[PDB]
Amino acid sequence: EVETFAFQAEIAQLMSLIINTFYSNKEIFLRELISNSSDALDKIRYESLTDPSKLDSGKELHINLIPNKQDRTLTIVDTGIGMTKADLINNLGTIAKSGTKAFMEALQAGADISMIGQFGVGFYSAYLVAEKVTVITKHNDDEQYAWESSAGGSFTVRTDTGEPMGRGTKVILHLKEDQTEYLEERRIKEIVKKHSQFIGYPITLFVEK
Ligand SMILES: CNC(=S)N[C@@H]1C[C@@H]2CC[C@H]1C2
Repeated sequence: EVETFAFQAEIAQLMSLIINTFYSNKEIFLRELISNSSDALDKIRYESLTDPSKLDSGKELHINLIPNKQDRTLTIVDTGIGMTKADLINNLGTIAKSGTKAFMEALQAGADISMIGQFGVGFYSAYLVAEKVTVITKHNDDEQYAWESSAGGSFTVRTDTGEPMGRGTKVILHLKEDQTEYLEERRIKEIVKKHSQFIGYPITLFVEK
């Protein structure tokens, strides 16, 4: 079922800093998640050039933004390369240790949280607006997995039994109560056009009721 892991001490520090620091420019989280999505889409497109079989799990390379007001969730779906089990628990956390160390020294020097992406740890800016983050992912060499955390120093991983994704990553943001503005269409449009206008993949914004 569900395995529980401790964050590395430095990543827990980062999440606590992002969660507790007073910083009003929260909308930068979307640019970071979209940029992470566009990087995962580049990687699968480059790999499929020398091996077209990597696209049997889906030829489309796009990003979907799905707001859900009934669940108070904002979901970022990309059909990129996805992540394996070792990526969730070990590989990506080892890379993020040096980026997090460099990010804290830059913050002590006068930098601000909006520059989190320049240090490779941009995903954690989801905790500017989310009380809990679910990450569903499927890589060609592994099974589908669900990653989840509410900060507090721990995260969980389980094998996902939901709808199969084919290939890619789905980030579900369970928004905090005062951040429901990022479920509105005109608001998401404003943030995309301002921060992600030149992404080289179709960004389709879903609408609701
Ligand atoms: C680019 N990915 C980063 S920065 N982090 C990883 C994504 C998932 C959440 C934490 C790990 C697993």
